[PDB]
Amino acid sequence: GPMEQLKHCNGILKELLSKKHAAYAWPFYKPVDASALGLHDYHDIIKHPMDLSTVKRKMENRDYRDAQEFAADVRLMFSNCYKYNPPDHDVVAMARKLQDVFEFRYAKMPD
Ligand SMILES: O=c1cc(N2CCOCC2)oc2c(-c3ccc4c(c3)OCCO4)cccc12
Ligand code: NA
Repeated sequence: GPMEQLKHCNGILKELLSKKHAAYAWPFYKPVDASALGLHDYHDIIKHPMDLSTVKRKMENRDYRDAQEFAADVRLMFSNCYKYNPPDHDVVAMARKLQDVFEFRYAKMPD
C-alpha cells in the first residue's frame, strides 16, 4: 500500500542524500540560489523549482500521498536541470548519474 511504498521512497531519498553519492548529488541538496549563481533567467525558465531538501521536508510532513507523487517531484528536479543547461554541462552529467541511482532503485519498489 501507499505507506509501505512511501517507506521505500524514504529509503531512496536517504540514499540519494548519503555520502555514497555525494560526489554527484551535492548540486541537488538545496534549492537553486539563482541570484547567488548569477542565473538571472532561472525563474523565467524553470516554473517549478525542486530539490532534495524540499522532497525531504515533504516526506517528513506526510505531504506525499503515494510513491508516484514522490517520484514526480524527484524527476521534476532532474528535468529542471536538463531544461536549463546545455546537455554537455557538468551539472547535467551529475544529474544523469544521480537519476540512474534513483530510477534503478525506484524500479525495485515492492508492489
Ligand atoms: O540547473 C542548474 C544550473 C546550475 N548552474 C550553475 C553552474 O553552471 C551552470 C548553471 O546550477 C545548478 C546547481 C548548482 C548549485 C550550486 C552550485 C553549482 C550548481 O555549481 C557550483 C556552485 O554551487 C544545482 C542544481 C541545478 C543547477
Ligand atoms: Na513521473
